[PDB]
Amino acid sequence: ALWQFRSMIKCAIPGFNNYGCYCGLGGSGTPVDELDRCCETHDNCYRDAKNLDSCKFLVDNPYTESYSYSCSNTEITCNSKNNACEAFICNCDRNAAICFSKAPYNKEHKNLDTKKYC
Ligand SMILES: C[C@H](CCC(=O)NCC(=O)O)[C@H]1CC[C@H]2[C@@H]3[C@H](O)C[C@@H]4C[C@H](O)CC[C@]4(C)[C@H]3CC[C@]12C
Ligand SMILES: [Ca+2]
Ligand SMILES: [Ca+2]
Ligand SMILES: [Ca+2]
Ligand SMILES: [Cl-]
Repeated sequence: ALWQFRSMIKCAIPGFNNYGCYCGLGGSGTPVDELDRCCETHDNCYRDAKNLDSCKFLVDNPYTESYSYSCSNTEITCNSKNNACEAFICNCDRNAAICFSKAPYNKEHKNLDTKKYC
């Protein structure tokens, strides 16, 4: 779920506002940087989750789906007991948290004017 995703991210990056063209609700145009590509990819991963013919989320939003995950040394692990739909969402969140961690944060992209540059 969305609240879990927040903690998963803090687990991958020990110690939020919109960013780029895709880090926020929705998104448009082209990603501005690597971190913004991490979000677009996440956006697209959720998009694929909805397309799963076997999965149907509450309010058609994957962010409502709660799964089970653990965190060791900044290492994220999705519980294998998660159902297929939950596993798919957990992995989208996981890859994104890792994608974020190894990505640069360009202050000039925080709260970007998506109406102009996206
Ligand atoms: C982990 C990164 C980086 C944070 C950061 O570097 N802050 C300043 C600093 O301390 O250096 C942040 C940048 C924009 C954030 C995203 C945006 O705030 C949009 C959205 C907000 C939701 O609460 C969580 C998911 C989601 C999709 C956030 C995931 C975390 C992101 C991708
Ligand atoms: Ca988005
Ligand atoms: Ca359902
Ligand atoms: Ca669930
Ligand atoms: Cl469901």
